[PDB]
Amino acid sequence: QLSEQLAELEKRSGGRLGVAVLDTATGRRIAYRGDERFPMCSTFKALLAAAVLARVDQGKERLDRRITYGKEDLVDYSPVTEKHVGDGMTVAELCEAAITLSDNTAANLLLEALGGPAALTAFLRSIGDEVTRLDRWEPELNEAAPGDPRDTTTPAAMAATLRTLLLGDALSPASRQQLVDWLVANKTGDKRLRAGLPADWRVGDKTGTGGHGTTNDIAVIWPPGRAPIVVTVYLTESQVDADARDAVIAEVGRLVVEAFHH
Repeated sequence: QLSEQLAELEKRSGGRLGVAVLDTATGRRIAYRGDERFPMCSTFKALLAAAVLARVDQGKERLDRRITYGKEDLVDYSPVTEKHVGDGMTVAELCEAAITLSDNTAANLLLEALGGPAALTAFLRSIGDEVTRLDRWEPELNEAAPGDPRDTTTPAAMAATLRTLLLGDALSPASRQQLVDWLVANKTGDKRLRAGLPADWRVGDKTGTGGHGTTNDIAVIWPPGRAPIVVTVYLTESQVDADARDAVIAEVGRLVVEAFHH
């Protein structure tokens, strides 16, 4: 039913819509184009922060380590890092900025601390994600060119990977709760999945936005009284405007709510 509603929603979206809903109460998944590749754009920053925290868990990184950088390290969309060229930022502060404000320079500095896009991809391979790949840095990874596999995931693979990292035991309990806290504190998603949820539904999300009419949102959501659900939404090649693409994701939110609580 939800799958058929998503097909109709795609007709209104002006583009190609991919959705996966993973219910951790039952382990059951509902998906629409769930095995098709979509551009991640900034949704990869959730995975980036998880890879940094995995290093912390292994004693190979510290949350309080200070990273210094210069004005020429700055790329566009860097609202937190552009303020701290003088004093630098800690690893924890860069993760917070990358997740909650989608800070691009913060993501590049964290990628540099990992060993780059190829290091993030290998991390994902190590935890059993055979599909997701990061190839480029900020901002070129947002190109979102149709037919280009670079910097892509599938909705089902991303949902499975988020389940493992945020809810399973790939990360330490402190690391997983910290990552969830950053996602719950996200400031960029108010018009997307969040806009489709009732107030008492706890939600952590990470948005992505890029070329070729690409608007994404990935989330973990706790409906009251139950186990959480992981929801990934990818919309690309969409010919409606940015606000309408946001509204498509908010409607996925409403459809999920109605599927799980009637």
